[PDB]
Amino acid sequence: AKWVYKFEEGNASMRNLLGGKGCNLAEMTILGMPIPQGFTVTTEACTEYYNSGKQITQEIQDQIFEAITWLEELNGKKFGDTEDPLLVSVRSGARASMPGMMDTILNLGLNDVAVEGFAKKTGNPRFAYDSYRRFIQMYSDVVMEVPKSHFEKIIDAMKEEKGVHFDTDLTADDLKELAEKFKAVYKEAMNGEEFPQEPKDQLMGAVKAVFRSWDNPRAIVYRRMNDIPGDWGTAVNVQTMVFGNKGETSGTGVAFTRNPSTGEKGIYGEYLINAQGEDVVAGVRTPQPITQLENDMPDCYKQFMDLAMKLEKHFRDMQDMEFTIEEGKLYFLQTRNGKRTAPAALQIACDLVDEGMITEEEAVVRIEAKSLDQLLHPTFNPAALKAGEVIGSALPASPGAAAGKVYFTADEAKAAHEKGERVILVRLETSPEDIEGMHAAEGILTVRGGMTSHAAVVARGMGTCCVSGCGEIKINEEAKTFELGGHTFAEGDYISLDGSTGKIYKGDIETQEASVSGSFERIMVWADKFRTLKVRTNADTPEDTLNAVKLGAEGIGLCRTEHMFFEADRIMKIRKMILSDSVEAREEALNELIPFQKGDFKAMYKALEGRPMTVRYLDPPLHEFVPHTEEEQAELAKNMGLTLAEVKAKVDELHEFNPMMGHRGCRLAVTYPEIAKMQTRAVMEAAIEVKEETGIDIVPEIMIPLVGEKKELKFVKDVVVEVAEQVKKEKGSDMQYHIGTMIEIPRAALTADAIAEEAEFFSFGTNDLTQMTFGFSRDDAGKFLDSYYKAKIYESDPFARLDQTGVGQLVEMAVKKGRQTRPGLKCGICGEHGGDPSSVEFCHKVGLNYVSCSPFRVPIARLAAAQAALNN
Amino acid sequence: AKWVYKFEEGNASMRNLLGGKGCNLAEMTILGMPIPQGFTVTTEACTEYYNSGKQITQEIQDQIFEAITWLEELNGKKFGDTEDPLLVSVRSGARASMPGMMDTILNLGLNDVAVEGFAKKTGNPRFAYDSYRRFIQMYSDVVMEVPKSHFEKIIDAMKEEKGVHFDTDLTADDLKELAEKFKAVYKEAMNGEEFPQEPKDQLMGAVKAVFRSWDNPRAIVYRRMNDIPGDWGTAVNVQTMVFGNKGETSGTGVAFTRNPSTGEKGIYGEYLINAQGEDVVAGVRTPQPITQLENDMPDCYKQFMDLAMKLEKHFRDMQDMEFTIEEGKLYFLQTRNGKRTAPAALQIACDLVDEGMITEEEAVVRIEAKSLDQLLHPTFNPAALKAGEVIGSALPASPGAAAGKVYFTADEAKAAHEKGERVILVRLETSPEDIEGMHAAEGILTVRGGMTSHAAVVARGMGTCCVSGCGEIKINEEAKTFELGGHTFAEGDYISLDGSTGKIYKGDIETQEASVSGSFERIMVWADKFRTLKVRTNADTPEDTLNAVKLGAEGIGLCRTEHMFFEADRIMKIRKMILSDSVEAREEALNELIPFQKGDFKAMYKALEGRPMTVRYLDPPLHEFVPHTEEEQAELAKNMGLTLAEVKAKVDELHEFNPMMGHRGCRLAVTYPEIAKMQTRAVMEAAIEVKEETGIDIVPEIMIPLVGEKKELKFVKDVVVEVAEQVKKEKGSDMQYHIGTMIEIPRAALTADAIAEEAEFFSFGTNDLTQMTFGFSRDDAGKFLDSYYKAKIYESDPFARLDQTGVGQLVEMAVKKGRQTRPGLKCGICGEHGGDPSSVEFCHKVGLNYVSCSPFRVPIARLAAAQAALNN
Ligand SMILES: O=C(O)C(=O)CP(=O)(O)O
Ligand SMILES: O=C(O)C(=O)CP(=O)(O)O
Ligand SMILES: [Mg+2]
Ligand SMILES: [Mg+2]
Repeated sequence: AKWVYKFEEGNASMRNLLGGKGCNLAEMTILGMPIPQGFTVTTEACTEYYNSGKQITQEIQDQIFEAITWLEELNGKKFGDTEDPLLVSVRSGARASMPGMMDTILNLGLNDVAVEGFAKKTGNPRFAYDSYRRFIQMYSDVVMEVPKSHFEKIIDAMKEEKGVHFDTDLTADDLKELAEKFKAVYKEAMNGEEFPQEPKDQLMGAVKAVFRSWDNPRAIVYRRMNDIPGDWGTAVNVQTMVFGNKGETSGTGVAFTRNPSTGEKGIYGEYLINAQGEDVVAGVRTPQPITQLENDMPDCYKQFMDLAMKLEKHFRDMQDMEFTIEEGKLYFLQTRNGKRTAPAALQIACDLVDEGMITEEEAVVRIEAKSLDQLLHPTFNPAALKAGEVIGSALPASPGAAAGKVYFTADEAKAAHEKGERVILVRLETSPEDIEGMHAAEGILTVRGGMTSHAAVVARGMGTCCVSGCGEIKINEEAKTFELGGHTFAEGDYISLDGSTGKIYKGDIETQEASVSGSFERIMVWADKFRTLKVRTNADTPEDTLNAVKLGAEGIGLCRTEHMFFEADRIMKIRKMILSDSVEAREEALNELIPFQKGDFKAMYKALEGRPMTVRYLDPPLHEFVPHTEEEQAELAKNMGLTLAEVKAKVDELHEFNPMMGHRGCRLAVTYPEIAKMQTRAVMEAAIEVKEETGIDIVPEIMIPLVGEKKELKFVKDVVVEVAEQVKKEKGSDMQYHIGTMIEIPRAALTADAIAEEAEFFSFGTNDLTQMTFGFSRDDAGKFLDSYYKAKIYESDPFARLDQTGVGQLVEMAVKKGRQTRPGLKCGICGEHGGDPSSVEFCHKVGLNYVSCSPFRVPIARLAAAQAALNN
Repeated sequence: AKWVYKFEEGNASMRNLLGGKGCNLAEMTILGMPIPQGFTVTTEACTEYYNSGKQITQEIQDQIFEAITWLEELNGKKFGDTEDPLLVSVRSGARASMPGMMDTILNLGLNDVAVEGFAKKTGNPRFAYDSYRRFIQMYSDVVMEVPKSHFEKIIDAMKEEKGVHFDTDLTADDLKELAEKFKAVYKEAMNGEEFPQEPKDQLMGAVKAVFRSWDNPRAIVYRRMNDIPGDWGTAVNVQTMVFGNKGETSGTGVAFTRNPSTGEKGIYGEYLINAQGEDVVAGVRTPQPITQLENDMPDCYKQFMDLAMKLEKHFRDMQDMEFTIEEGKLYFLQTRNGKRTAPAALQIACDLVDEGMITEEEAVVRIEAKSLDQLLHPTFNPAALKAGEVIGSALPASPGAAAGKVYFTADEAKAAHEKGERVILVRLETSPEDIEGMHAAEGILTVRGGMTSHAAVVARGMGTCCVSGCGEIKINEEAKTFELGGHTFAEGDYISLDGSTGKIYKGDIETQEASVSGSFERIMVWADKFRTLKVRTNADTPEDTLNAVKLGAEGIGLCRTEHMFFEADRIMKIRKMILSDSVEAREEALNELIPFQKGDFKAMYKALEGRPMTVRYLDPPLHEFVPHTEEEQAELAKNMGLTLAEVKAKVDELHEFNPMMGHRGCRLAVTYPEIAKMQTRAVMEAAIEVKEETGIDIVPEIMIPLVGEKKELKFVKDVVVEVAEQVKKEKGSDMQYHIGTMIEIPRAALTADAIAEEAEFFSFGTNDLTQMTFGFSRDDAGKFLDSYYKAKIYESDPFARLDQTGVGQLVEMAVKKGRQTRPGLKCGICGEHGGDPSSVEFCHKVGLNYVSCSPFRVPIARLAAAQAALNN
């Protein structure tokens, strides 16, 4: 029992039960705002709908109808009544906001007779039939899936016959006619079934459609891109209708109390006089900037601006609002903390702080850590842009430099992107169904629609460039081409877009590295202030190190050493070592590498200036270094005075069934200690030296990969220590160094307390750990991961987001057991997860000392790290 | 009386009397630091030296010698005594720090006999003669002006004979010999006079040389580039010597408690074992990074690091220090708040704030507003730099992208720059004498010398790129060429330098617009927080407006309108107007301009979004718009069906003796009201429109230039109001607008109360005001301004720095009288002065409402504005 709540019965706290929209309608109601009345069917009733074989239980329906009685009475109007009908809107909303992915049905309750009593009661038939044909369309769209196309097609016919230019120029007779044409569609696509004439059937149809939709392939895919758990469900909000299409003193709009693309304080958005939401979003009649409404209706604007600032001070954050003016009276229909780009969240959280509205803690905790990846998106190269051939212009909906090949359907764009092409989605407008392809594109270019069109809002969300409403464009879906300014563009052709200026360019404009907004540096100073995790970087070179330190990296959590062996002037040393038959010949071969590698390391220690650096010993099997090309093998043979066949028999001998789990890492160091001794001499000779040259202290961190047994790490640790002590004696050095291990083999975590007896520190290599915990290679996982996503078996990609429940158990355990034998054991993480907020939060919570990610992701972890401290 | 103070007798407060160095030695002494003892001859004794015909008065000498007795006793050694001599250093220092411009003489007191007693008393003759030959050189340099060259030449001979590689490898016999060769120089350049053998003559000679030097052409020029008043004088510090050349456990160094180029926290600098200051600065023996000393002498380093952090916490700012270790004992010789680049001052003031050391007020007030011009210096274009042909590398002393033509003497570089060439000064090392040319160069490239060499420190000061110590270079002063890496560079050849990486490039590398450091945005938020002046920008286009708003411009204080008449598609309209003979023909001609100008203004109001914008009416005389080329006149005649002679007679008729003070501005609007009516119709039609399109309110600000009489402004104001009211009626607009005036004719300030009866706001055009107050055109002022600088008649350029005493009187008065007739009179400033800190402080103090400067200077005024509030 208790599946439905009146707006008055809830608040912003009951969000999990009401959903964002529901809890926000309740909250605004509580504040006494001109919020039309209604009720919310809870997220729990959604789960219940799912636990009852995808059917509305008897009790929920009783309660829906029961609340509808409550509305009828409040209003003095019978729901869908043939005489003076009560009409309602039905709007779906889950705990997490999903702008552009949810559903809205306006004017529900209308039928062949309720519309006449409606036209009679309002004395405005054009208005009654306008609403009824709007409901027929939205209901067919939302409840079934008749493509808006079939309706727009019908309305376009009628306007392009009655010799009309806008929807606004249609007769009540035309609308009356259109409504019959629209109903013919829903029927002419429903096994002959006719449009539901009963208001209750309409309401239950809309309700089950919302729940049903929660499991649409598009909602699934979307929730994973946004880390929304599927079991959250969605609530359904039912509200008494207010109409912005009753006439000239009526309208509807969508506003942001601050710019969601820049963060700049002030009202932002659009509206339309005489219209319903759909129209604004669709932009057929070009939306007016919200500021112009003060021109049209100063009075409602004054009231709206006050209510908007009251909503921002109250939620203590920028608000995304929706309102409708009905014959001169203002109503608010929604408000939610507005989605925004990274630049925007920083700028805003900083103004909110400076005005006394929120604390620095509230500001840091508020920002979506993941979005900071946007801050480093390459921006355009001024010279290049300047010489760029502007071919058109429009609304800069979402910021960013996009340059890519054009496609005309999300699927074609998503696919092209898979094949490694930068893409540009060009559409009349986008819809929920285009989501994945929108996620695959560099940028989005739309023909119609403004700042609050689907593409605009979904892109601000993704942090993806979008120029929308470029009415100059003429799309040719049939031929996959479009005409703008100077030419006709065919699929594949490059074009660039500047979502900051709204400018469109012919060709592929050059871009360079983004800089960094103050307020970025400010949030970072606030982030560093509360975070306890240190943040290190995965950097293999001097240049990546600087950029990384330049972003707050406090050192290096993973310096791979493979390139020091793979590079052109190196490869032959290891090949010669591989093809030798003597431990002495293996040594001489290896030793030739010392000058080159000691050089790489010096250069890293120079760039580091005392910061630490965890150096990873050789990770791949030997087979990776030998030539695979019969020709390349030929030449290896010629260089080492061997027969091609002899080389071939060596390459064949090094071959493995599963390279991922073969003779490599520590196991390779065990059979061939020479390799580690050599890497150790290169590391220590470089440190000592750079240290005698700068006076800046260094404490090398040597890390052994692919370890699963204490004694296994000890065999290698002993080799390295002997060489490090030797190099120290040759150079009269007191330098300290620490030899630790990677924890990336499940056994290593399970026996970490034993491993900790030898390892002076642990680094969690979570790509491997996850591969071995889950039992699969990332590279082969593609042929099924997707079926897993589609089927809901996984809601997150394990390679990108740390699997807390499983792999997370091994990381917690490793740290705990490791510290039982070595209390001050320092623990870091350097697999891909180290830069993922939730992953960085789990690490903070289980005690890691630091996380480590690629240069450009450092700000994300710094911010993630601070939130983890604050939130825990 | 009281011309000399012991270190113990003063403190950091007595700076004006002691000078920076003097007051700092006193302060460190007060803190009980290992500061060798001494006394300071005050800045007042310098003035006294000047008021006595440039002679040391009898009383000052008595007091100098008197203090020297105090030292002798403290030390138990007689000043210059033949047996156990007391030796002292003499160091000049004024109230304002002038790094690289002051004087230092070490080992003063040595003579032919005191050096033997010195060698005897220390049992180290090599050490005694080393010091004596150092004193001979420095004294000849400093007191006379024998070029270091004549000595380095002599020492190079001797080393390149005794087959030696360093100064350190010279025998006491060699030094004994060298000292005689050095003395021969001072004599062989002094009318046969021999080197002063009397310690007292040496001390008085050094003292008078310091005062004398305060009036050196190079000190003058330097003080103006740095706004140091000449009457401040300089003090002379006399200190008991500590020697870092006594041996292997002796040394000398210069450190910064934080990086003065980046601001990065931590010790920065260099030193040399067995040497005296000179050596470090000169970098013959490449200076060691200060961090390496912990390797050589951990004990003195530990003590030095503690003392350094005690000096920073105490002065509560980054410290520039100088120390000497004498046979294992550490002494500090100087400390001063360190000079630094803009990036560095921000970063630092921000860390100091975050550590609790200084308040945000103390941080803002501390930064040198003028230096922010550095923050917008174009930086290199990554692609360009990447493809750049690195030809050499060295120490990145001072940050910045420099690209220019190379020169080998400051004078050649300064001159070349006058002719508009970007320049690159390449020198073995720089000296005080190269200052102006260093000020003319894009960058500085030196052969020897490190982070604390002359070029390095003076450039950090100027905010100019410098790569120093590139020992690979081979300069050919004689042929004006240098060999580096791949080639031989000849005068004029382009080369670029990256003072951030120390890299040197062949050719002219492309640069783009700088970005902006957080901590910049942070100081700005702190600056805006305390500043009361608003800051507007001098911007004539959409693009300059954005950049300007992008930097904190709160609108526009001057939108010139000339280009709207000069541009290619405009010029003929005004030419036709000029050549018409009818007020009706003048109108029709003018009116053709309205669509083009209304267009420029719309675009400005679009970019402005409600910010204000003071629009300046047509400023130049008519003669400026007519063709001056007989050919161009020919074509004007052909276009207007006139004879070339007729056009010529019009151009001749519009000619003026002095265009600066002719028929223009308001006077032109009086005779030809048409012009202002037209500009008014373009302004108001654009505002109303952009306002009907955005709903964003606009309140046009129309400003009349070159006004000196109430009734004169009223004649024009009446014309504009009639047209503005008319345009408002044609468009049904309630738009408000304000008509004000420029105050740039002295009469206008003198009668400002009358002017204020008509003008709704005043803008101070200080280029004009200053021209008319001083009675000269800036363009012709060059043939004497310099003689004025050189002669001290002016210490500041009046066109760049507001003349407070004179022109400032007219600005104060204008505001005061203006507000007697119109209390809320809004006052701004838009001449060049609006972006000069001191100029912006005077404005704040006399009540302006806002200052207005070019886009890129806005941060300077924002910061200047905040300091003005805080400091007043
Ligand atoms: O995650 C791991 O197991 C790592 O070794 C780090 P990498 O895979 O990026 O080298
Ligand atoms: O300073 C003045 O007098 C001005 O009119 C501003 P400008 O000279 O830069 O136009
Ligand atoms: Mg691994
Ligand atoms: Mg002027």
